[PDB]
Amino acid sequence: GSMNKVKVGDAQVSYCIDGKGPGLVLVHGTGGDSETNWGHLMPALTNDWTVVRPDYSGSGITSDEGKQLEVKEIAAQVVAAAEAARVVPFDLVGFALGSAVVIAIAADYPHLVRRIVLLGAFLSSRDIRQKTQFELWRDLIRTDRAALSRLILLTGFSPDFISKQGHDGVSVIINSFVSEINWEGMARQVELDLSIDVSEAARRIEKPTLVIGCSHDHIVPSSQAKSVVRIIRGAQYTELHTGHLAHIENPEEFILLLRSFLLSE
Repeated sequence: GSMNKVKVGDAQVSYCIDGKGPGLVLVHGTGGDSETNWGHLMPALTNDWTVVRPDYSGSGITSDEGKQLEVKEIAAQVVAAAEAARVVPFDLVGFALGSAVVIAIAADYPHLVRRIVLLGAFLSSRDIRQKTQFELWRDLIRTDRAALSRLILLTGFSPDFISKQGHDGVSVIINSFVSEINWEGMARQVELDLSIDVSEAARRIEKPTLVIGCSHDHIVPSSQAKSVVRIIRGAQYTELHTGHLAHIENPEEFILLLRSFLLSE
């Protein structure tokens, strides 16, 4: 594999390339990065795709000048990494905020994109539940990151999954959030969660689209994913019985959906 960089305006965009085959671009969500969201899946992907994992502003070792985020700029970062990796045309997979970024890329760069998969997806955080939630996340990043780390555990994984991890396993998860999240970057990403609205982009998409909702999702409730499906022409819906962090809780079922939707003729 390789770690690489591409300059995109004021940003030095870090991205991973691994594998061989047609292009698969994986786009992380809020507070996530290429490693924490996808690293554990890699052995099950890299024999079928050339997998490209960019870290957009606020995540990983990607560097920039600290400006407030804009979805078009973030989309351009992902696209620059994919083009530098020479994986055009590619399939796109987005998680949560990264699903809104993938909706922007599929709408505005149609010639680069074959099929898309949107996990834990939303169009905006206009809904009162989401506005309340991400304003709470904003506040806790500023005042109490230990509290937010426990909030994300409790709202981001299914109860039964947490129980299965035990004391030691939950301690690792919590400690990894506290010690490995780029908190200032995550703060910028939460502000984008609050302001983003890719509804108009979604109406412009002309690509095969799979939207994966999560039955227990208490960060991006599955009603949000169903709203994405209604606006994207021909989009298909499927559900994983997990909390928000489906790709962590049920990596195998997630990989099987990617294969079903993307490796099919």
